[PDB]
Amino acid sequence: SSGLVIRGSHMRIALMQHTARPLDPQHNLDLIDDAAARASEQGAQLLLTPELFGFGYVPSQICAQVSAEQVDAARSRLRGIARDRGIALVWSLPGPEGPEQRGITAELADEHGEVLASYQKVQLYGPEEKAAFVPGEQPPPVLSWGGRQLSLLVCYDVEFPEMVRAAAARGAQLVLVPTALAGDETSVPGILLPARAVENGITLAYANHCGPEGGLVFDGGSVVVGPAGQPLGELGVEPGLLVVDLPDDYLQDRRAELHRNWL
Amino acid sequence: SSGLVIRGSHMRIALMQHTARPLDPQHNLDLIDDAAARASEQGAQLLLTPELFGFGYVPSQICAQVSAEQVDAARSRLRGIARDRGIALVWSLPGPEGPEQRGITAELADEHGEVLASYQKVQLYGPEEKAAFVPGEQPPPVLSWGGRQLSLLVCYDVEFPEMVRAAAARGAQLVLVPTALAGDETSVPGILLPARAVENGITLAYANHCGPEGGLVFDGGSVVVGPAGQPLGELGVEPGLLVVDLPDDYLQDRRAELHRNWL
Repeated sequence: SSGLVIRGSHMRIALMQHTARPLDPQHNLDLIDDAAARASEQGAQLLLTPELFGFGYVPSQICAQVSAEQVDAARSRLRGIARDRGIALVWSLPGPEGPEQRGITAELADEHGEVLASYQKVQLYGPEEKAAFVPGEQPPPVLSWGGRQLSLLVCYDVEFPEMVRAAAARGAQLVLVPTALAGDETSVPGILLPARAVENGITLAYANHCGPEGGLVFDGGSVVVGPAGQPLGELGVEPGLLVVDLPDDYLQDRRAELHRNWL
Repeated sequence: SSGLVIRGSHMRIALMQHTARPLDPQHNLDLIDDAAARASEQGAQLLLTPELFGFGYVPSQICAQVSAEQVDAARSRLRGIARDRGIALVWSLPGPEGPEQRGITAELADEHGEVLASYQKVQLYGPEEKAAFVPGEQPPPVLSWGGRQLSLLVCYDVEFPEMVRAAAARGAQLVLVPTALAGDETSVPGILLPARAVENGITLAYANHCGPEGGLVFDGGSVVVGPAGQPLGELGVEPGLLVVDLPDDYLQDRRAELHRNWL
């Protein structure tokens, strides 16, 4: 448990790990609102929440049943949560276009409810995601917030070293990743995340669902990994609000001009 | 310890982990010859040996004192070892050009003493290596041997996901890596190697020096990691001959055409 803000840390972040109810945005957004309040009371300045949490992780049903107007309304409620609980908020909804044109996105809003960055998931996972969404085509955004450079990726993205390297090449120091990882994929948090942190010298935070949802069983295992590859904090399979204080040469040495020809 | 060749394995490899004496190729090549004999007696078909073992890991002294003729003579002795001990052999010497033009290389010779592949280290580590050698400019080779596709990288190369991805993109299934890792860099074998295996679905074998050598202290920790990221065999800090039987979709999903623009 967090404590007084520590000497030599100036950024405290929180990660929401919980089950969502498919197709029930009232319930799911109330859950994000509750977590945002609790995170703010514990002195966190940012809350990271999981992939597609607002509608639950149900790609085919989002495609078939969730309108652009319904997506927009949840987006508006989330902006309202960041503002009314006074905390930066990173969430993940379908994009704003029609059901057959939109992707999976993540957005960061500041403690005023204003969206600072939006990113569209580039690496879609499995046939259901690829059937329900259009892959993104743009590199991850990087922006100054709270004293360092933040970036966004979504779930399967982080499993490609190229995606994390793309953020780090643009200056990212802290990469925030809404996720929905099911099926006891231990190698992702256990093996891949630590390497993505070490091999770029960066911190990543990964906020998952947990528990029965939409036919799948989510792993939980939300975690913040620092540049040495070690967890600064982590959850197991139970729902929880993880709160972590962040403390105050591969990227130069890599022969990028050769690498880009060899992929 | 190895045992009878197991049902459902058809490739047994060996990794030599030992200290080298700087500037004493008679001593060091006799050590490789001894290991090659022992590996062959244990039924291994290939022996992997460490980076710059023949002259010891002493970049500045190789540059200043070791002639192209001396390098060629060690190369000839190594070819003779592969032939006379009847075992494929992967070694690492300076390249064949003059001291100011050559790089660090790795070569694979078959059990007849014929060199099948040569590769020049692309990612040089630290100011001493960059002062003593020219970086390679070519992607890692990939070739059929013993029933699968083999490739070569050297030491620091493997710490760049781009280098391993370059081999895997050309079809590599088993990547063999002469190394010289000193200074208790646990994150390399502990964190990076398992990820390089998982994120490409490949096996890597990493053969290090161990013990006091040329001013440094080598970690040992030679290891073979399989596609799930788990060690199939490993050594600690003491000298040893590691013998491992190998048993009988990131690479498709990666959006390479976007990634190459984002590095």
